Amino acid sequence: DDWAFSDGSIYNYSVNDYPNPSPFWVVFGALVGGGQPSTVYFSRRRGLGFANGTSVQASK
Amino acid sequence: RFFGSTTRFNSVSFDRVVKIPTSITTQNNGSDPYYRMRLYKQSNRTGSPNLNEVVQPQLADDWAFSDGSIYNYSVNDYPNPSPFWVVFGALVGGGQPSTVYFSRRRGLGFANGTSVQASKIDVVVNGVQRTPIYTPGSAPDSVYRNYYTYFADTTGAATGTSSTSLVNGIFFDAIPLGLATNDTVEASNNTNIHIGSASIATRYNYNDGSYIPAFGLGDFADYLNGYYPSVVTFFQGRL
Repeated sequence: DDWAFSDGSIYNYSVNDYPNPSPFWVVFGALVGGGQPSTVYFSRRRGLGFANGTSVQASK
Repeated sequence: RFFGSTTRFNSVSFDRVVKIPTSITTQNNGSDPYYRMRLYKQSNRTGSPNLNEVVQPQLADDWAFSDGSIYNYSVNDYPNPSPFWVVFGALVGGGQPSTVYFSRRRGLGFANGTSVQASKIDVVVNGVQRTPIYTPGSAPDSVYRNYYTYFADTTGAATGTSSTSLVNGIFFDAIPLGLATNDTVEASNNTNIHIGSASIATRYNYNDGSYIPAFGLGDFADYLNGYYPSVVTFFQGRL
């Protein structure tokens, strides 16, 4: 259930090993038990830029 | 262009041949003295993360440059060097894939192909200026996204040890290794020569006499002898 950003390479856990972040690949810490494929759902936050790069009230 | 990673398989003997990422192989200039790389098995420098470069690779931690062919050890066998492939001496035990981390040293050429003092180079990553590292293991060595400076010629390479050391390239081999794949790096020479006396050697911070980075202008204008462009125009959205 643990994930991080990766650059398409495999990450094996170590006390001094860290994944290389990249916005195109996600690396998981371990395989899901049972050996069967599962579904990963991606939900993204999208920016608006209504106020010339500044914030606006949520009611607007 | 400074830090990358790749998957090294450990199943069959041919899996000892590993391709360098394309972003790491660029600007090699036919293996110029500034084309230097160092391999790591971990993302930190703590512990034993070093992958040793040797002539005849023996162990799984020993590597050499290869031309995409397999290398089998012999007392009279040597790998054929090439800047695009890395060959390892043996497979990592367990048969599971591992990660090979590529860290490249990139040359600057600020002084018309000659060296400049290490205090004259300012590196900005993601809009924030970073502190150079001179003595390994010091206080700025444990901070992420910090850099070392070095000099390279046909007789070898030397890493900058002080602010007065003559260096012409940079790399990012700190205790935290490397950068994010989309990190932006801007290395600038802040030497305020051939300019007015009211100028300052600091980056633009809404000041007067600060410097604006010109990416690649020094490859054509001689910033050491003072040869600078004299005619400017605009054409098709290009200066």
